[PDB]
Amino acid sequence: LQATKTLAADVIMRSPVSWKQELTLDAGRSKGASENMLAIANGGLIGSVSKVEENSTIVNLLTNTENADKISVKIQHGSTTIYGIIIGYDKENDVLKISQLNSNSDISAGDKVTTGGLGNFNVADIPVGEVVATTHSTDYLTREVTVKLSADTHNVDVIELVGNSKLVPR
Repeated sequence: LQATKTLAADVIMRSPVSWKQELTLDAGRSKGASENMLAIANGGLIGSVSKVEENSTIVNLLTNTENADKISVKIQHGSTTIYGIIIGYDKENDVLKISQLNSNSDISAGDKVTTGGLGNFNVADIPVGEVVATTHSTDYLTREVTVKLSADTHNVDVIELVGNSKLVPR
């Protein structure tokens, strides 16, 4: 069970370059934007807050080639859950990349991926997408998962920021 705080704001800038995909929203700290927040559109995860200013917020999109934000995700495979982190996006195969998996459970195409709530972006259960496949599948530590995103920001002009409202989740 979870408690969240949210803030919906207009998109006022969108980067036109593939090498830094981001949006600027017309709210920030003065209206409650926080650095733990994730960003949603169309019911699903579209990015993470990368900077909060007094009256604006920059959101780093999930379609960036490399992603340093260590966004926690989890994958449901029947009755087991596998945690990992988002590490980037393959623009030529149109899939999100996840690694640092906490399990050697089987992972199958169609398995649902949601936010995990660990680390800095500590809000769980936001839809991310569905598994396409795994690669490096027999590696001791470095199995990776590719995921088809269920949401994007195409023709979206309002984004919802969401953060955990509990002081110390535990």
